[PDB]
Amino acid sequence: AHTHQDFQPVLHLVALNTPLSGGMRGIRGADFQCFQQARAVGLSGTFRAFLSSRLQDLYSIVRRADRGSVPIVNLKDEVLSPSWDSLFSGSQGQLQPGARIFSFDGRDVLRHPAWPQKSVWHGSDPSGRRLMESYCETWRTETTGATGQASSLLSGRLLEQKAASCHNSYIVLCIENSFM
Ligand SMILES: [Zn+2]
Ligand SMILES: [Zn+2]
Repeated sequence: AHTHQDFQPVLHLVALNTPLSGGMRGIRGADFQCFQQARAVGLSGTFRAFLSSRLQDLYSIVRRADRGSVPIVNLKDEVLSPSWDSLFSGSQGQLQPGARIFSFDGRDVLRHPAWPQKSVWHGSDPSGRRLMESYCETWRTETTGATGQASSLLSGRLLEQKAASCHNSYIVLCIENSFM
C-alpha cells in the first residue's frame, strides 16, 4: 500500500523516470536521482546509478556478498538475471528472455515512447570496469564532442560496447546495493 516489501533476497534494477544525457552533474547527481525516485515509491533499499564513474567500477557497486546468488529483479519482482555476477561474466549483461525493465513510476522503458532511444548509458567495459575515455567526463558533460559507452536495450544486453555522443538522452538504471 505504501511500502514495497520482498520476502526473499533480491536486488532491484530500476530505471529513472526520464532519459538523461551524459551531463548528470557527476555520479553524485545520478545517484541522488536514484535515491529520490526509489524513496518516492516506497523502496527501502539503497539505490545507486548503474554507471562507472571516475573513481568507481560499475561491477563493485553491489556488496560482494550479494554478488553471487541474489537474483536481479525488476520493479515488479520479475527475474532479469540469476545474479549480479552473471551480467559481468562476459555475456555482456545478457538479460533473461522476455525480460522487462520498468522505471520507478512503473512504465516499461522499452515499450513507452517517453524514452525515444532505447539505449542505456553505462560507461563500462563488459566486465563492469570504468572506461575513462568513454564515460562523458564522469557524467559531467552533454557536449556532442564527448562520448560515453552505451548499450542497446533492444539487444537484451545491458553491456554492449557502443561509444555514443554525450548529447544523447538515454535510459539510466539504478541498482540496489544490498538486499532488503
Ligand atoms: Zn502501506
Ligand atoms: Zn521487490
